[PDB]
Amino acid sequence: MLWKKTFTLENLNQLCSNSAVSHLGIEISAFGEDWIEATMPVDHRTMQPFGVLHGGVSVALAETIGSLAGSLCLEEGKTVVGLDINANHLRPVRSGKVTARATPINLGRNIQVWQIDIRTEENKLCCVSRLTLSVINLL
Amino acid sequence: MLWKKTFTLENLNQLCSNSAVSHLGIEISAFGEDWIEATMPVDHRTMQPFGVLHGGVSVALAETIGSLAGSLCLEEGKTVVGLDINANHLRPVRSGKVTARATPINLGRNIQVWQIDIRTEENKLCCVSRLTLSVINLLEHHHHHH
Amino acid sequence: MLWKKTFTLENLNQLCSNSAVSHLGIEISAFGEDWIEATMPVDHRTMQPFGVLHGGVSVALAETIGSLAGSLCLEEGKTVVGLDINANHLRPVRSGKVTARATPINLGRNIQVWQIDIRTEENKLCCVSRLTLSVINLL
Amino acid sequence: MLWKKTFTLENLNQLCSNSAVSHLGIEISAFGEDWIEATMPVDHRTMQPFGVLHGGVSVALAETIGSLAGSLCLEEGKTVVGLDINANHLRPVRSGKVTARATPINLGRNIQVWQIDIRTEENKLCCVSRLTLSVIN
Repeated sequence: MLWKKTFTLENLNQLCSNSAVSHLGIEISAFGEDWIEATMPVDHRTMQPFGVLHGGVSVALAETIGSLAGSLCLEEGKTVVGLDINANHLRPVRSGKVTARATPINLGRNIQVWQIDIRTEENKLCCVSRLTLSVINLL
Repeated sequence: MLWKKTFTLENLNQLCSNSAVSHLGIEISAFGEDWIEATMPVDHRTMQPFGVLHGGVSVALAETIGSLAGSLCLEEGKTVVGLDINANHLRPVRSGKVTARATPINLGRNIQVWQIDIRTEENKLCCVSRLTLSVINLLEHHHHHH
Repeated sequence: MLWKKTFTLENLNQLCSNSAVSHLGIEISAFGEDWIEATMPVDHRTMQPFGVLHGGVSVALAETIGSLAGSLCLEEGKTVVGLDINANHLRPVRSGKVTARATPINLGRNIQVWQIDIRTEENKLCCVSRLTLSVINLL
Repeated sequence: MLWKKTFTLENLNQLCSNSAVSHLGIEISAFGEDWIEATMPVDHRTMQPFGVLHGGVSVALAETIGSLAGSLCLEEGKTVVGLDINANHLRPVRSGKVTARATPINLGRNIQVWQIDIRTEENKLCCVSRLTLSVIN
């Protein structure tokens, strides 16, 4: 597969425990040959005071799954550091959970670029984001 | 002065209770004639699994203060909706709380562009972000959405 | 289809004459039901001093085709205004022409979001861009 | 002072000659201890078909001056490569020339982040951009 490291969803969620990731109710939910997803509930933990998904939190989810995906595409001795991220919020979301799928745009020796698209339970696109990661050698 | 809506930090923080804002420990902390700030602690609620501030959460803070700021620059009957945001993470933060200050770049009739810079308690720049907002006429929006 | 305005590639290139578009040798080259492309040569008009395609000019191409695509998706009497754009440069390009394809992410009543991917003659992705547009009534 | 390399404006314009930069009429126009500027005309070479400055071309100018500034902040033997760039177009510009000023946000050993604000001849902000660069040998 695209991944260079071995892993399990159980282990990834264990790794993300007791942090902002688990605090937001984010869960690494599934993965394929060249994509990985995380879900996040749409509730008082992730909504703006007026009842809709908080766009800033949608970006937090995007950076989470994209950075995780990036790290899984590196051998031991190397990791990724988030350089920058951007996102367009396309529509309001007020219930259920959203699903963010991270897919690679380009994985180079020094820089990785990831695409993260977030959809509602109705499979409607609510946010599109791009993440730029720096590949560092733990030397 | 920039503001077109009256407000108090007490009421704003009350309004933000039971939301993603309060959940992250974010507090609207100060304001001036043309800027407003929000603080956020660096702890289990906002850190990555390895002890440093989560970059995504930093953007969550930036969108929070930038959007609030924009809504306060409009008269009753109008509000804002976040269109897009971008940010560069400049350095890791491992303790204390960070302060995000939102300042206007351009406040147009249909679009607002805001600058949000986040600094550590050491006054060091850890994140820079730009937020684009759509100005919505509530009356018009209702008539076309209901 | 996706388009709401009637058009021919000939007329679109005519529309772009004597502007930054023709000055950069950009040509509106092809279109499908939900995508439109423009090509641009990699030469002294578009290269960096060191012999590779100028990244800033790639963005110019992206904004050009994305903005054109957006206006063609609106009824007559309406057009678009570019609000913001971002892009990641993935690899250097030294020769040939690049092709930028614009496809919609979300087309709303007041805002449009477009995806623009630029490829080399070898069909390798050299730039990915996202453009946000404001829809305006010329009246 | 930010600059690690020695140069004159004439050198910089010579460096950018016979490229997209000179093709767009861009001229490195002035510099200070921690900032550098480039101007660009608003004419048929840089306008959209409807008479206003082409937003994409504004980004071209932004990347040009920001990338140049970044390389000048490095020791001899080192340069930069543009990783990504973003920009918000704030208002239409229909005449004269615009001036883009690049100022640093953060200069690291491997990555540099630059702010580039573009103003009209009336000193009105028409575009704001941020550029991310990678430092290479």
